[PDB]
Amino acid sequence: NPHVAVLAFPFSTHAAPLLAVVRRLAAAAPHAVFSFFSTSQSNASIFQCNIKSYDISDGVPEGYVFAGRPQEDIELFTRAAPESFRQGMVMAVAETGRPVSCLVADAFIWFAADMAAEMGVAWLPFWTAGPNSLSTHVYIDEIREKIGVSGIQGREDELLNFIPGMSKVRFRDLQEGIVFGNLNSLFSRMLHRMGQVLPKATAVFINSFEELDDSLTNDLKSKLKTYLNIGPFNLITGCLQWLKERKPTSVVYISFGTVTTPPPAEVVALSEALEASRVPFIWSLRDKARVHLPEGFLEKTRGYGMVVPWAPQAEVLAHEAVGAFVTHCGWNSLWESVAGGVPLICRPFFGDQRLNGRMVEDVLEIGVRIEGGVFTKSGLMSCFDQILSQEKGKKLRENLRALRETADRAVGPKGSSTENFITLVDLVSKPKDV
Ligand SMILES: O=c1ccn([C@@H]2O[C@H](COP(=O)(O)OP(=O)(O)O)[C@@H](O)[C@H]2O)c(=O)[nH]1
Repeated sequence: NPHVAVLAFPFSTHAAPLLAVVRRLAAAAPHAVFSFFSTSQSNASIFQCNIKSYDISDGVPEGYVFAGRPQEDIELFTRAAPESFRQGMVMAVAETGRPVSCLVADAFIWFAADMAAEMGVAWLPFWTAGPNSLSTHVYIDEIREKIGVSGIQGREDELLNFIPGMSKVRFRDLQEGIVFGNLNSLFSRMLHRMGQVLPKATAVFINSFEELDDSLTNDLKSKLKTYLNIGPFNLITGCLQWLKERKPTSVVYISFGTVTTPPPAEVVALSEALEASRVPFIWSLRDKARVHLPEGFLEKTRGYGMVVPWAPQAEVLAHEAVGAFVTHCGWNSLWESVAGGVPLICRPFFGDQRLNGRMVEDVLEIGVRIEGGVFTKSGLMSCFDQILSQEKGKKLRENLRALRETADRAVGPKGSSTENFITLVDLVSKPKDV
């Protein structure tokens, strides 16, 4: 009888959505036991009696002094991860007296495919982001072949139209590690390999819906053995008190997810735009970053806006008082804004965020871009006006309503995501081959 090993990626918003799916799987397959592996800090943060969490090593050696490189924690985790997860799984097998029958893992868990092969079990990677970024990873060699790896200077606005479903994607929209950025880094090489091995998975599953882009869906089904859209998850499953008192569609919510803050000059520009427009606001800003706020900003905005280290974001976005979302365009944030019917103001930083920005602005038309890709005072005030007071916002809100309805049908009875989820339950329910 099944024992599903679940290997979480413990940085950014990766472990939470994975746990979210595992909970649905555990309810759907009550006879299967689920062992959820992440770091202790990740597990404490994110946490069905058939699920048990196991803390695995963060990969940091006992006396280690950090160099202070960016994503040094991520490198240390990744290098040790194969062995960290192995030791966790040994523990879980011993506790349950059940061999692992299925390996579910974040697609960023490098070597999960090899671990599953060695154990003789199915590999079911979860892509936590959008099919746009899934597509470009799976086509990394073709993209590199076509564009080259010596840079894109003078070609930033050229179109990725040779890749199915990517006609609106520009060269500059690509993730770091594809054709620009540090192509030789550990993160780049691992991502490169991931893209190459994903076609060998039993099934790749994703928090999205097929009808988001039928051509992209068809293309990915052609590149992968089995490809299963099972979302949007969020349509399946004092901030609020303050919002209660605000006019409909009048509040700007600002957040950059779990690991990103804009640079100090952009923190300033945002504070100036909020002040000059006097737009009511809730700004999720790391407390440490408050040092970058201009003297007097908090005092002058106290009567109409709040700066908090953490907001109940999905609930805020669902609140009738919210009229716009200034976002880094992370995948989970985008779908929560769609659930709430709130137009985006896009300021992507890295990873898949530019692709998501492009999707929002140019494909779905549910948000606006910031001219220059950086916060300026006047640029932000224009976005606030366009969305909150002008016809553009009315159109974006209409686009959001139609998009949400499609998404809702995908997760309804007989929906594409509902049917795909049945397929995935069937896969994780399968005992280990004899
Ligand atoms: O103040 C905050 C900031 C973010 N989030 C949650 O953090 C997640 C951000 O996910 P995303 O994919 O957008 O960005 P990431 O954190 O991975 O960069 C979302 O579920 C947000 O609702 C939140 O609850 N409160």
